[PDB]
Amino acid sequence: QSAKIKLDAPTTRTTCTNNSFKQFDASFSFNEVELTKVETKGGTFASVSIPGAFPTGEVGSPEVPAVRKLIAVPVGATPVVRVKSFTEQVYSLNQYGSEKLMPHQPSMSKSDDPEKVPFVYNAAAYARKGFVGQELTQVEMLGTMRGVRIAALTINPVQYDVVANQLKVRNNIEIEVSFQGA
Amino acid sequence: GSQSAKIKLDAPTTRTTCTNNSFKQFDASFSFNEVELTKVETKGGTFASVSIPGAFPTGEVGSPEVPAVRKLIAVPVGATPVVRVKSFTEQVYSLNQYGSEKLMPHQPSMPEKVPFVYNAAAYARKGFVGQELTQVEMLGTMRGVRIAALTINPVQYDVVANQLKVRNNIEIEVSFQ
Repeated sequence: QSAKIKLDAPTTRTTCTNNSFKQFDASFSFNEVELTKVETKGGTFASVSIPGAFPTGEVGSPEVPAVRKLIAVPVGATPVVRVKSFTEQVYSLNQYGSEKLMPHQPSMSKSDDPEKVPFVYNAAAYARKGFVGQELTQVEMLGTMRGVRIAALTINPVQYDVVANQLKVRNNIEIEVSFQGA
Repeated sequence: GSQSAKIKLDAPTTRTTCTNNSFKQFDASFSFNEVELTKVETKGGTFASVSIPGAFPTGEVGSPEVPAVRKLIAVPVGATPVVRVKSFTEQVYSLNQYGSEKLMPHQPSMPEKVPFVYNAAAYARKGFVGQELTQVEMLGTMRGVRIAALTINPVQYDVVANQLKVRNNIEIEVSFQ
């Protein structure tokens, strides 16, 4: 079972338009978020995701979905993202259930019994008022693999107000990626 | 001879789209508005060089260079990416009207470290020569992320006829495991 919450875009689509050799435009749109109820050692929580996204957040704090795009970086270039535009809307989650977003759990240690792993829940973070989230865009050089320099372009469309149980979703995100060199 | 000849392709813009339906599957589309043809002076004579915006040169070393597009994708744990071609458009473009020079041969790497490589047998091959339209290669893992390279090969070349066969508006489905 899952609740589908419709967002202000007709489709979940990512586009890249190559406008020159050292520049491209990209656009990210999301038609919905999927909210699933998850049973845990700390209670029932909600888990919100977007198609092709991965969960992010500090260990013990509410998990939110982010999208990652991998790009090839030319030799001697630095990728620089410029945000052109986006839309933004708030979505109240209490109407679907009073459960808060699930807390982000630590990575699993291979030799551990999953049943005996202590559940991490930062009560102080769950009592903090106002919207919490990452910068909309991030660029990180990951390294070189088989002669290809790879960067990770991360898009963080979701902010969350745990006390109000509200999502703030940025959508129709238009960016320009420039490969700065000299 | 820096300014390229712009050959109009059968798509209004150079654009890549990814329509993410599920966590196990996404659709992608690749389109190209034009090919750029430049004349290049080399150790082995003057040759033509064809490119597409956002593409990189490919081909066997010593054989005609053709542009390909590479998309890097994150692969879920335990999954194998599998590509299915849904559709594409195709058109042939005669290059002799721009010049009789053939496409330049693909060089190994790159001042004088790398000698000039020219496979005369590759330049006598009749008919269209090129790679499969799509290829998937696991590159490895970097900072907890499994990375695959999805290569799209829109160009085939008939060196004797000096003609390009360009596949465009390429629609694919990528499924994980």
